Amino acid sequence: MEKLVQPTPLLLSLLKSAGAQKETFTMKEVLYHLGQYIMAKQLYDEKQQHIVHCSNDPLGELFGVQEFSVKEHRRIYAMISRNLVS
Ligand SMILES: CC1=N[C@@](C)(c2ccc(Cl)cc2)[C@@](C)(c2ccc(Cl)cc2)N1C(=O)N1CCN(CCCS(C)(=O)=O)CC1
Repeated sequence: MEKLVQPTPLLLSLLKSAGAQKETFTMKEVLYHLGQYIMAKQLYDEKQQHIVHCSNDPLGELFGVQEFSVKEHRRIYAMISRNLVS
């Protein structure tokens, strides 16, 4: 079986805000809902479509960054791991 992960309170609140309805997830599911949140809040750069702007959004505090690229997968996994129950 795939390992299920357990978001800490802030990340959990974001994921539910995007439509998640449980407390544990596969990493694929966490990433899906995070992607939905980003799309819904229109955080993508208009011209460089892989760039996500967080400086005006609570996601910035959650991840601890001002911008990131969706191509930086190791970085995104790291940002999520800091917000999982160990
Ligand atoms: C762009 C994109 N890549 C994904 C698959 C991704 C999977 C894993 C990892 Cl580590 C990183 C990225 C994902 C799911 C995502 C997931 C999490 C985050 Cl933080 C951002 C994006 N994603 C996504 O949600 N979207 C939103 C933007 N859409 C843009 C479509 C427009 S077009 C012209 O390209 O058809 C499609 C992809």
